Amino acid sequence: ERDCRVSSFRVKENFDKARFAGTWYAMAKKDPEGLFLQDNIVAEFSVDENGHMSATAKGRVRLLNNWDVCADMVGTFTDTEDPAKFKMKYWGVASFLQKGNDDHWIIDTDYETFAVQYSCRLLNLDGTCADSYSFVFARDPSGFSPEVQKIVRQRQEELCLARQYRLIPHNGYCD
Ligand SMILES: CC1=C(/C=C/C(C)=C/C=C/C(C)=C/CO)C(C)(C)CCC1
Repeated sequence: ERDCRVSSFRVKENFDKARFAGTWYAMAKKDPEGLFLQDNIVAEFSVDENGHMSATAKGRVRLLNNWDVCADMVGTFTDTEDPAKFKMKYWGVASFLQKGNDDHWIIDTDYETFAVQYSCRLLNLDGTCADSYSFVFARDPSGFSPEVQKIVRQRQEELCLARQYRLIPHNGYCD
């Protein structure tokens, strides 16, 4: 079989938090259960002088009563024994936005053009993920390069998530 156990998933070696800092445009995503960022998603990663990584994220989202809003989210990352695996505590500027603590894994990135992120929120008893999400980020809010598309596809197929992503519009609803 292709291994879909979360524990077997390869992640970015020698992940470099400082290099990852800056603006990342979410170009594609795979959604988890329940409420989630819908579109117009742009993240801003930062790393302080003590190496603590954090990020803000903007995106459009509809609230359980379908109502629409621009979310301003904030996340702070706790390092683990794996440099590419973090715990991300997050919340919104607005009190009504979802809060939580998610795995945040950098599956792959070249720091200059793309990144593939992943989070499993719930393990199946067989070790596969029961509830995941994943972002494909770009430094440039255009399309990738065929060459980069290939690499992202391979990563997506490592996560057992190939063919489960949707393209994300950007049209300044948030600005
Ligand atoms: C914080 C943040 C992230 C996740 C945001 C999430 C999970 C938003 C969910 C918002 C909801 C459900 C709002 C409605 O109440 C990602 C991974 C983009 C990276 C940058 C920082």
